Amino acid sequence: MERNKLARQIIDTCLEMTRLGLNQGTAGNVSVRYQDGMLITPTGIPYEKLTESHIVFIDGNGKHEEGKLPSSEWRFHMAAYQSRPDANAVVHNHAVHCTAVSILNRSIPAIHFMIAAAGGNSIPCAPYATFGTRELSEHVALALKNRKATLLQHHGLIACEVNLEKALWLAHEVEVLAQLYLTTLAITDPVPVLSDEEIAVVLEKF
Amino acid sequence: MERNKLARQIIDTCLEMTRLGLNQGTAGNVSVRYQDGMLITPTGIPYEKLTESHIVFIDGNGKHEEGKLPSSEWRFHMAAYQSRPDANAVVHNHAVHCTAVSILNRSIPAIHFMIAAAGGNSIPCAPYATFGTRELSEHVALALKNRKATLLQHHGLIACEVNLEKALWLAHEVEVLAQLYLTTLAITDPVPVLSDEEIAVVLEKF
Amino acid sequence: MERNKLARQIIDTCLEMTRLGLNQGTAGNVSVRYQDGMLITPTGIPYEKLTESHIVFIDGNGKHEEGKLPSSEWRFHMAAYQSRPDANAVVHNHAVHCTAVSILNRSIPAIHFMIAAAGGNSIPCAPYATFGTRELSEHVALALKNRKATLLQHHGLIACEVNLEKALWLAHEVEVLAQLYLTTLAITDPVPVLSDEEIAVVLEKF
Amino acid sequence: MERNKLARQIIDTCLEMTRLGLNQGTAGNVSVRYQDGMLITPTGIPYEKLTESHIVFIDGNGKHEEGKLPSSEWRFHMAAYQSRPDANAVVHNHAVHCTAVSILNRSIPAIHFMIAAAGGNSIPCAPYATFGTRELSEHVALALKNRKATLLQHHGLIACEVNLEKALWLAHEVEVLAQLYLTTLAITDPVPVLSDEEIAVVLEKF
Ligand SMILES: [Zn+2]
Ligand SMILES: [Zn+2]
Ligand SMILES: [Zn+2]
Ligand SMILES: [Zn+2]
Repeated sequence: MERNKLARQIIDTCLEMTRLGLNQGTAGNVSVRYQDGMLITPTGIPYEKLTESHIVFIDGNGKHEEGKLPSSEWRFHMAAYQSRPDANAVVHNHAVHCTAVSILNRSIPAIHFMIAAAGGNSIPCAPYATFGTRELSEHVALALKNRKATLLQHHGLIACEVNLEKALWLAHEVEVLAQLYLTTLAITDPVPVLSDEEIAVVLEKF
Repeated sequence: MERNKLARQIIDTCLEMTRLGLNQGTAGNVSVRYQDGMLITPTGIPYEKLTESHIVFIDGNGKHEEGKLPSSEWRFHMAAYQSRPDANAVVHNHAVHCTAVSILNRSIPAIHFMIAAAGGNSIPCAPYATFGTRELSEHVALALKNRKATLLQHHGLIACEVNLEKALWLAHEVEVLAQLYLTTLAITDPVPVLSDEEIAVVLEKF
Repeated sequence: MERNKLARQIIDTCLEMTRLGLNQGTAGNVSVRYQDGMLITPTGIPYEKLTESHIVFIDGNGKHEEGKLPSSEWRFHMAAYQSRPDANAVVHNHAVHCTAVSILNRSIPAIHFMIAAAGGNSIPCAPYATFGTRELSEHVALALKNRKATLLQHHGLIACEVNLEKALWLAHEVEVLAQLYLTTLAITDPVPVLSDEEIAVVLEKF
Repeated sequence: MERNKLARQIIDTCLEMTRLGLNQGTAGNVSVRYQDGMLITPTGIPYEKLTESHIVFIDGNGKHEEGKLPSSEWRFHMAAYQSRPDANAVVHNHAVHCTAVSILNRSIPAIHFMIAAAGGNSIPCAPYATFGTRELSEHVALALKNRKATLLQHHGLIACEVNLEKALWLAHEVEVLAQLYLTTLAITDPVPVLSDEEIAVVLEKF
């Protein structure tokens, strides 16, 4: 539970996201809850040139470490932590299927029972606002009130969970649900869904 | 034909499924026929942290080993074994193309002659029922009466065969047929099929 | 130009086809022109368990080596060699995009100038006939009269060239053209094409 | 800033392009600004057989080194350098999504805010002209006047930037935008876009 271990895990999560096809280029950012704020990836540096010392600490007031530049999207990581006290890790990426659904501005409905992993019968899509702004942060905090993941219109995905391993797992599951949704929407609209009654049973079972 | 070899093979099949793109996250479960019951993967543990000792024995009465938690979908593995005496291995996964077809609730018709690998002129789609229930098990046992693989509505795929190698091979072939089906359904509906007469010739040749 | 080198190359081509995503399971078969007949992969054996001694010699009369079982599709390899004297290697696979186009029973028209690599302004699609039959062989020999590659209705692809390296390269290029065709056909039908006059210029330049 | 280092980087960029799924077969060509002309990949040689000595120097007059054959598409690399003085590296490939959009002859509109990486609110599509001709070069020089990347009708993509690392990164980002565009166009046409006012804010922020 010390900084160098948590930074190591952040880096490993970045690399694994790229392995899984969820992150291309420099698009993702990952953070963990730490002391009074968080540890987050820096802006600009390619994932594969990332060393432990590159990880940035931002306190609870938004002041970041001396000599480092945090991800340009750090504000919605801090909004996630303040909106969901149980969240200890946040994964953000621009995964292609999730992002295509965000362009249509649709929520993902209950086309598969694994949608319950995010907390309910849907994956919401928060309205567009310029990256890095307060307005974006507010939409995100509202979307995560009762869901562990949300799409961001014309942008990508945010997933949060109790640790990095589970946050990555959820993010990967939402990209699969997005891919299922787009593949079936091309054939039929609307796509068959499971009823609220059936999702209620699955949620209890989880 | 001893437990440690069979457990080793189960684990290798899990890893290979992930290699092939058939399994994401923690979704699949694999089993083999053993003594009076079966050996199956455990619930929860990520595939890459799986060791031989993690594999769970469930007898013919449904009693599982002390100190282990079997896959939460073990009941339809036991239903497969009871419905098909010739089956010695069962692979279950949530492969994306198969699962998208299961959302449409369609059987895969004979769009390619390799559909005969599963025993007939189609890959059926068994109706939805909550995972882990007796109701689900019954649909699966009925769908496998005359087929070696079946889709499961809003869920995924089950394939069974004489050994793990062949069961994985079949599962991969059904995911390819599913992908062929979705790709052509987006262009034309209905999709051209081979006649029953032609499938009858291919079945004899196999 | 001895047997063990050519067998080594066949095996390497099988492995590389799988690397490229052109071959799944046990579907492909590869051959090279040799002495009075050909060297071809065997039936059944998985690509990764293939050793030099597994490669099968079939003479010009169709008699195969003692103790080995040649690919079950060897007849259309022999038809390719007899129809195209310049062909020294044949690659056959069930690549997913090519096969989806073969299900629609469409030729691939000149949607990109690389279609000229196969010899003209199209990739034909030969009519369906049961695998391994004389009827299939005849369609293939007719389709390859003026083209180096052909789709096979409800089945897959055959590509031939002066050596294995070029035959694999062509097969991969046709799978890309197939993918381009399906992706654009989902959006608009018919798909824009280059005129015959423009393909004529590209053919001269190659 | 010597030739052997720059050639090494060109080769590494070729290999990485193939790693990323942007380049299949022998289709791409990469160059860097050097002395009075450029260093470019040769024609024909497969990427994996490329050694430092294979890289070709072409001066500012179009004269290439003795004993080497430059890429057959070198003219539009030289046109890019003359049209954009700030460009120091050029990546060209036939990436499948970009190329499918080029077949439709559509520009990619602002469906995601990362479109601003190429300089504006769109990725243009330059009209078709035979590869290697002066006519093609002219369309490319006009398309790159106010954009760092362009699609080429019925052909592929060109991206330019201050160094190879950034040029590859841009090329990969445009392939993602192309994939986003095709995936959403199959569902709805036209696809929702961000307004010019919103792209103007994102451009300032970058
Ligand atoms: Zn973002
Ligand atoms: Zn399941
Ligand atoms: Zn075949
Ligand atoms: Zn080109």
